[PDB]
Amino acid sequence: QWEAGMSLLMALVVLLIVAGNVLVIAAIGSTQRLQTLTNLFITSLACADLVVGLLVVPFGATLVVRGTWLWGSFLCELWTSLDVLCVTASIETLCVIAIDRYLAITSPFRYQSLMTRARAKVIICTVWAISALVSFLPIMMHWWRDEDPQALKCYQDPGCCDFVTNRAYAIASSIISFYIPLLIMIFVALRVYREAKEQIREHKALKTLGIIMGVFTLCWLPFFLVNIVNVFNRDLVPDWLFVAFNWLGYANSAMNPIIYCRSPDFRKAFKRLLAF
Amino acid sequence: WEAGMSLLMALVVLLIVAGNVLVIAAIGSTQRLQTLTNLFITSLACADLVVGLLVVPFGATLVVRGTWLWGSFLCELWTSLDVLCVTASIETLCVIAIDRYLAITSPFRYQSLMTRARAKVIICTVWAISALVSFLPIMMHWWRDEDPQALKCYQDPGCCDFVTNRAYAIASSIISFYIPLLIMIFVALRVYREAKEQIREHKALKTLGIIMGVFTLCWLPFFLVNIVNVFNRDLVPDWLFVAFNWLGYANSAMNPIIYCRSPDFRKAFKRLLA
Ligand SMILES: CC(C)(C)NC[C@H](O)COc1cccc2c1CC(C#N)=N2
Ligand SMILES: CC(C)(C)NC[C@H](O)COc1cccc2c1CC(C#N)=N2
Ligand SMILES: CCCCCCCCS[C@@H]1O[C@H](CO)[C@@H](O)[C@H](O)[C@H]1O
Ligand SMILES: CCCCCCCCS[C@@H]1O[C@H](CO)[C@@H](O)[C@H](O)[C@H]1O
Ligand SMILES: CCCCCCCCS[C@@H]1O[C@H](CO)[C@@H](O)[C@H](O)[C@H]1O
Ligand SMILES: CCCCCCCCS[C@@H]1O[C@H](CO)[C@@H](O)[C@H](O)[C@H]1O
Ligand SMILES: CCCCCCCCS[C@@H]1O[C@H](CO)[C@@H](O)[C@H](O)[C@H]1O
Ligand SMILES: CCCCCCCCCC
Ligand code: NA
Ligand code: NA
Repeated sequence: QWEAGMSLLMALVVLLIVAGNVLVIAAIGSTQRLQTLTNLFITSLACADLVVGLLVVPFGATLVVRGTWLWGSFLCELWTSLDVLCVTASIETLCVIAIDRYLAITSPFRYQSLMTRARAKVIICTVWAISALVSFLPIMMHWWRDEDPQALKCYQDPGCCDFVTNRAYAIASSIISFYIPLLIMIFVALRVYREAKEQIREHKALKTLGIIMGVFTLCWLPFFLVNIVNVFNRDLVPDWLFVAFNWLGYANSAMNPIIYCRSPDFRKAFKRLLAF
Repeated sequence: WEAGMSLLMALVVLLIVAGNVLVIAAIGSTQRLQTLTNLFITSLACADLVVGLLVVPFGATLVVRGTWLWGSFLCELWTSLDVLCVTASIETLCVIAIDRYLAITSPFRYQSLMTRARAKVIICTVWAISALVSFLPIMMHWWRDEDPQALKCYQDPGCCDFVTNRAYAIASSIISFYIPLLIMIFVALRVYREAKEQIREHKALKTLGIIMGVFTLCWLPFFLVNIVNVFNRDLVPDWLFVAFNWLGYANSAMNPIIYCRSPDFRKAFKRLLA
């Protein structure tokens, strides 16, 4: 009945993630004072955290509690597709956020005229399409599959939902969905910092964004590191820690609304909807 | 430059096809030219073979007759292949840089991991990724714009203009060209710093460098005016687009020339030519 306490903490995180990110989306929707361009990209980020609290983690919980997949081969693949799309769309969006800031800070005039809200939406949409293209389709086209006896065994057990991939796909996709967008964000972000210094409230906002980014990297990097190591030497790091780290990635989805508590704005808008 | 340019243009199809067919055959004869690096060179020559046999010949009928003569589907397949090949090339050049850099700083781990079977896997992974970001948005019509101008071009089968929306135009460019480019350069610069700090291998590295420089010089213009049409669609004249685009095609004819720098290819080109 260890199953019962697990369904309690699990149910609890789903609550954090879902409540916190609905609060964000609603606060920004409420105040137009809170409606800036930056916050448009933040909403995009919130939505990807929502999908996780609503779809990814719920089914993911059953998998960890029962050590087996109850939902069938098709939903297994679908679930996996969704999981990957959400992490790709996050880091891709954090990228945009950084580059957006770096442009506003260096080219303030050429920035205001070119950058409206209709375009940020067009940009958000393009990140989700790019994210769908590089991480949803391939999984749904079955390119991730291995040829190994053990792999084929898994693909035929509706109870097995191990993301057992071929090594080509393991490298290509971690680089393409995570590493590249990560490097880019790290670089562009560093630059924004130097610029902000060569300029010394706006900074508190810039710092919050850096924190959002830094926590993202800490929460997900262990998993993508372990991912590559595995490609080289399959039995050098224990399956359970593989799972531990992926859950650290999932938990990130609840840290954002928490971090936004640094703001007076977000602090006075968080308490208007919770009724105080 | 006008007599010169004119001759080159009357010779490109021949120059690209015969020259790349020739690179392929040389690498496949002289087992002394059979090395990991040269397998990537071969992938690079197939990208070029395809440009020489499918892309350029049909593009020639278009620029000359002034109209698309083959139907709207062949038009969208054509644009597809054209996008594929640029994408596969610059990705393959990326892999060639990373491969060399790694063969030069971790040579043991390099000799132990990198094999021919492995390299082939890497080639196909690259071609796969390339069809993904080039064929697939075309088959889902993600490239299409809403403008009546664009719309009349979609009805005219005799019109094969690649009129795309701004979202697509920027994204497909960042993804097919600029990112792979930025990586290839940062990596090639690292490899230069290593080959330097380290002093016939440097002659083979200098050719790889020339291949990567000429590729950049040949395509960067076309992608620059491509970002410019995004800002203002009237700010740059069609003729300048055609020229820059053909500058890039002509790139498919340069490589075999450049390899004549090596004595092995030269030797082997001459054997092959009776
Ligand atoms: C239960 C599973 C394993 C589905 N969790 C997936 C993880 O949340 C997201 O992991 C990934 C995200 C993007 C790209 C990826 C990736 C894993 C691999 C691999 N090879 N490539
Ligand atoms: C005649 C046409 C116009 C068909 N030539 C296409 C060009 O050779 C290939 O250009 C491209 C290569 C890769 C990615 C690209 C791209 C053009 C765009 C755009 N937007 N995205
Ligand atoms: C982010 C998307 C990454 C996609 C990577 C796809 C990799 C396929 S590898 C390789 O392809 C060959 C066919 O071309 C098959 O014959 C081999 O059996 C297979 O192992
Ligand atoms: C996306 C990139 C985000 C970059 C964020 C930079 C935030 C800088 S806060 C600033 O830092 C100074 C030291 O540099 C301190 O002395 C100040 O007291 C403090 O207010
Ligand atoms: C590997 C194929 C690359 C094709 C590039 C051009 C795609 C044009 S859209 C494509 O046109 C077909 C014919 O109309 C339809 O049958 C398909 O459903 C549709 O998606
Ligand atoms: C690597 C290339 C990425 C391109 C990403 C997708 C396009 C974002 S804009 C949008 O996409 C539609 C639906 O597909 C078109 O029908 C519309 O007219 C167009 O305005
Ligand atoms: C990515 C593969 C190509 C990286 C760049 C390779 C070519 C330059 S190496 C460089 O060439 C010089 C002459 O120009 C020599 O004098 C130096 O000793 C040597 O170190
Ligand atoms: C604009 C955000 C950058 C995401 C690029 C995706 C990487 C694919 C290139 C190989
Ligand atoms: Na299964
Ligand atoms: Na047409």
